[PDB]
Amino acid sequence: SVPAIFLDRDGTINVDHGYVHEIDNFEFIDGVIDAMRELKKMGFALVVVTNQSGIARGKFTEAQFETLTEWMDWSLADRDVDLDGIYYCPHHPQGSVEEFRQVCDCRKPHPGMLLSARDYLHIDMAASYMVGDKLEDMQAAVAANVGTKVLVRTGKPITPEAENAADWVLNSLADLPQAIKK
Ligand SMILES: [Zn+2]
Repeated sequence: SVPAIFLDRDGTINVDHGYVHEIDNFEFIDGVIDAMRELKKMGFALVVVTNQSGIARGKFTEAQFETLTEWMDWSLADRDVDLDGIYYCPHHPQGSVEEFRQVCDCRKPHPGMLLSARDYLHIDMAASYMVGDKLEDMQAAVAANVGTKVLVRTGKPITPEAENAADWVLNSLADLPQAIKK
């Protein structure tokens, strides 16, 4: 089995401009590509796990999401970062788009996406890390037995409740390799 870094996307990998779904509005956060490259070198699988309820809302389409996600995967590959998995949840129970209007067990704080990655990549969850900017990320992590729960400061303001549920709070994903080393 392998340890992993589970990664939210908006606010962790890219700047959260609100419902980001276009290549020209996708901005990698400073230092995160270098950090991802270092985390792979430290033995970790890298798995994106993202809630994308804007699809259920009709803020943008699944086609727009797929297009951006393919672009993002190639962009990282071209910079020597080969993501091991990419998981997303397009659902919302109040969704306007019928196809995605539902309750599910993949919408964080539900651990579904992390459990699916666990089984697909044979992940050692106790040895793994979840990195995000929201309470729901930390709650999905505790449910999935992720050993270390990490908040970053590059996304949504950290709430006391998110802080409570986290083990570590870092400035950004760029700080994670050094924090693990230490
Ligand atoms: Zn879902």
